[PDB]
Amino acid sequence: IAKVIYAMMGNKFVVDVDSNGKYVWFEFVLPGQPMNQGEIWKWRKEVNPDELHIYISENFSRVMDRITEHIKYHLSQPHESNILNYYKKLLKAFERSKSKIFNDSFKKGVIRQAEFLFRQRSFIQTLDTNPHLLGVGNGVLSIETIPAKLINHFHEHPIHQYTHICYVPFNPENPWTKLLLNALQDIIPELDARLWIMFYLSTAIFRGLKEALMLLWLGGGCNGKTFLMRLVAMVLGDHYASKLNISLLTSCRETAEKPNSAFMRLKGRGYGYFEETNKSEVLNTSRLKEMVNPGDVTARELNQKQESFQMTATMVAASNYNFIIDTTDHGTWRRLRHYRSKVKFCHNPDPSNPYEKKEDPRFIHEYIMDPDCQNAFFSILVYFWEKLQKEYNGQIKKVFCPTIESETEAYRKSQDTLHRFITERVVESPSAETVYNLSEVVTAYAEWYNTNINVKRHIALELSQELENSVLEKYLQWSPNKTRILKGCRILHKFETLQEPKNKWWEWSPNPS
Amino acid sequence: IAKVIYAMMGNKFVVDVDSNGKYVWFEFVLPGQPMNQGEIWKWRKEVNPDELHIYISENFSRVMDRITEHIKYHLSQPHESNILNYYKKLLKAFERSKSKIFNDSFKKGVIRQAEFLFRQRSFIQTLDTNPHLLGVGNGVLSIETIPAKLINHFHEHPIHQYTHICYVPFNPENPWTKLLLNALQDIIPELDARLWIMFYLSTAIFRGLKEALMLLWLGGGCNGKTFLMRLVAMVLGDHYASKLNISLLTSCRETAEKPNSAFMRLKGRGYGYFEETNKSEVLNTSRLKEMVNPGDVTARELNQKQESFQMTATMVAASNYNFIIDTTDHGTWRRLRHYRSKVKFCHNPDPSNPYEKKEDPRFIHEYIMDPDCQNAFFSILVYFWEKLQKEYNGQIKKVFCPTIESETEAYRKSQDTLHRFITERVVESPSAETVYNLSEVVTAYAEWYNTNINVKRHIALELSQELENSVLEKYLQWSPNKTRILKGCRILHKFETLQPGICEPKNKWWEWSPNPS
Ligand SMILES: Nc1ncnc2c1ncn2[C@@H]1O[C@H](COP(=O)(O)OP(=O)(O)O)[C@@H](O)[C@H]1O
Ligand SMILES: Nc1ncnc2c1ncn2[C@@H]1O[C@H](COP(=O)(O)OP(=O)(O)O)[C@@H](O)[C@H]1O
Ligand SMILES: [Mg+2]
Ligand SMILES: [Mg+2]
Repeated sequence: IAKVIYAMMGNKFVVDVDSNGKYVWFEFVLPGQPMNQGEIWKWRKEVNPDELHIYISENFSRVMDRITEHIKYHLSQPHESNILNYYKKLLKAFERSKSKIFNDSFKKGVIRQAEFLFRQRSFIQTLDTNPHLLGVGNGVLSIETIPAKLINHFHEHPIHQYTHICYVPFNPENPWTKLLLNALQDIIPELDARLWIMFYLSTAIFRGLKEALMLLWLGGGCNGKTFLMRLVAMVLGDHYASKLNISLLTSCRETAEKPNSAFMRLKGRGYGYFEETNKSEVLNTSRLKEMVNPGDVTARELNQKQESFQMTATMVAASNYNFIIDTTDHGTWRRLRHYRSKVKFCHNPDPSNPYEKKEDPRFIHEYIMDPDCQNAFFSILVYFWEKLQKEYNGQIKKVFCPTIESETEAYRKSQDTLHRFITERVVESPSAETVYNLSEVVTAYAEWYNTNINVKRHIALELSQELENSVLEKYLQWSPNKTRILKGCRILHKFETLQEPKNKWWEWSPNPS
Repeated sequence: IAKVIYAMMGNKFVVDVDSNGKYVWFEFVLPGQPMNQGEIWKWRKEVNPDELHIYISENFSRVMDRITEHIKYHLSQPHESNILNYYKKLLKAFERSKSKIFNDSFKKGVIRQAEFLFRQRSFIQTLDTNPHLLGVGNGVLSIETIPAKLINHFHEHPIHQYTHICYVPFNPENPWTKLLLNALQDIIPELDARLWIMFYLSTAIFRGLKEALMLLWLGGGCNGKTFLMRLVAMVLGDHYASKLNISLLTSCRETAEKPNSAFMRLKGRGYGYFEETNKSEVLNTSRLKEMVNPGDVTARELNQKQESFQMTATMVAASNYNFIIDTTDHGTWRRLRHYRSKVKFCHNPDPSNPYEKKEDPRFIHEYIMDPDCQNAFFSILVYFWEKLQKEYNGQIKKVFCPTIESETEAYRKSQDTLHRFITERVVESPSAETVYNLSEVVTAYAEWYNTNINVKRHIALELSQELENSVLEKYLQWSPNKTRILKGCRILHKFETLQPGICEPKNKWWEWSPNPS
């Protein structure tokens, strides 16, 4: 019975072994069937194949009816002494066995063996591996080709995960599309910066290898960052975007040794965002470079040791308090991007200040539950991804925007405690020679910033090595006892003295830009 | 047998799988059956369909007897040799199989087979999703339209949660309603403040998305706020309201990632209250912003996986001690409300103290249990919510209340350490200039409250531009070495010196007064 069932309807169900050694039933849903909303044309996980139960109860019974008709017809024709015994015994046995298909234990056995019959090797691990296919509420999108293609018919692609919002082609004439475009234009004024941000954010759809970079932008309390971050995260779906606590950064004590559970995220996700925190946060390579690189890392997995880490999600972090980065490595800062928001919303907008506008509480309280907004936002996102692919072939680095990386290098010029101390307390005051050794200058600097900003423990070797990588070594010889004593300066203290296109902005900006 | 049972009672049962991958049976309660108090006209969770197990053996016997009568009657009629064998064998087989419907194993198999026939996709996750339908002790309550409608017949709304408080239309003539209204009037004297707080408490009935607002209002040592806190909690019930500790509000080194079961509260709750604490406590966005905004939040089920659930519960926090807030963010101080109680009940109230009265101990606790009472209070909340919907279209921000947003802004003008420093030390004393990168100013500021007020971990980066968010930068330029040295002030120590350098309701207040109110 299991073999007949597999032969006659085996194109709709597959099974495979999970990580726990348990057989799992998967059913390919079809139109015209009871189902959850927006999961059509894709596989779903079935704890128990109810459809298979009903099918073997009904269609198989129909087949048995056909067999009974056939054997009755063969008995009808006259024959020799075989009819009185052989066909009568066969008919009696088949009539006795017909009712067996209505027994519960018999169905359990036939399904237990259909588990072996339907077993397809390499199905769990191959699910959702293709990054060019995105589960959508109307089927699945095909973005490997230009333009984007939506298929809502039969296919062989093994897609199981999905988002519950339908997809429509990008029409700029829709009311919601115009509203969203106007809001995006209002939030950030610069054309090049806005295009760069939209281009970078459009990559959340894709789940393959991406350029390793980290995006940080700050500013007014009402920058509207949360309004967007939340919209992108919710529209992209929970299965593809997740909320990451700031505790992942600023590693200390436990780091990645004591049981950690937050690391299991980003497994298949395509978007990761950091929200506003209480105040300024300090961090420097504290399990940060392992998130920046798209390579393979390892750490604690909930309650396990490790399986594998292949992260592919885009990373965005915005706040209203400046982040503290104390490093001089060129490689650490290469993979970083900084921006500053110059718009601060105000409920009393005076005409004298163009960099401010009137808030709309319902703009963040509502307009998020509306499905039309989410459809418009997929339209915008896929349009921007198509534009990026057409122009820069996926290279987010090769895009040109003057203000960006310029604000980044300006930020890199600041947030460097060494240069502040150097051209605050020693530079412009060289007409003296009182320097015991490197140790005294190291201490002066250490308790300097300790009060200048914050306190912390430090290693003297690092502070001695950085001295050569500065501008204070221009006069730094060594005695016969070496020690590399500075050959003249005055460690100052107290105060003392020295003694815009009009329209179609969203479509394209020229190649020079 | 399973198919016949489904065709015979397919309108009273549904089967769906939970998050644990096991089938769950639901039964639609009907009048005239053994049941708990107030679970009428709604589905109830059944671990095992016991009454189905007895129905399949009681009522199916009638159908089986009808079949036996039919086959016997057909046997009575004369025919050819078919009656000799076919009917006799059919009757023998049927009488053999009749006793099977009584068998325990057979019944279990029939139930396990009917599990699939009674299965209904998308039922568990759609339970209680509608926020305009509320379970009540005598059916369900609908607040989709004004006036509210009570349903006491069949319906197709998937409602499972309920409260054991019967509902009656709001009638001021009931003695308990009069007593409760008088008590509310006495507790809070101001008309507009009373209307505002009643309107805010009315939103506890709703379970959908709500405006991000927190009620943090100070009260007298003997105001009686807890009495109401317990009254509303008892009226709503356990399924819709719960008690929360103030420890979560003042976040420690632990966060949402740390395992906790208290944070799993508010899942479907429509109310949450914070009681009186021991002393004034410190808090500043310590999981306050994420508890205020109605955005989706994660769900860390202790040591289990991280789920995601929506927060839709109203929150109230009233105490006799102040709350230490150290921030200047406009956004943070825009989703909060503050009010100070002006009544301190006394057991020997002299006439010379109009803003207080006598205490009726049997009150804060008395009557609370009285069923009747409960029922009443409800009516009050339903009427007030209907009034709010009629007037302000569900916007608690759009309401006009002069006594509120003035005490709140006065409180905002307090709890700000920087202005104390500004108009205590540097203002009115500009006739000197001794500033070291403002670093000495930062140290003086820090030590100031460290001794004057309280202590904590200190950082200086946030304070570099914090001075610019004041009036101290009226003279602050930079030297050739930059360093942005303040260009005039006087650090003050010890004594030093000043060196040169509404309407009262007529008879009824629940009528809300006209639109100006
Ligand atoms: N395009 C817009 N027009 C009018 N108001 C807006 C617009 N975008 C955002 N707002 C309002 O201004 C506020 C922006 O701040 P928010 O979105 O919370 O991010 P953040 O507070 O982190 O800057 C929101 O409350 C939102 O209601
Ligand atoms: N309207 C009222 N009618 C009768 N008694 C009241 C009323 N309001 C307050 N009381 C009494 O005064 C006390 C309220 O003071 P308080 O110490 O704040 O109580 P709690 O803090 O327990 O709510 C209650 O014990 C209550 O018995
Ligand atoms: Mg925001
Ligand atoms: Mg109390």
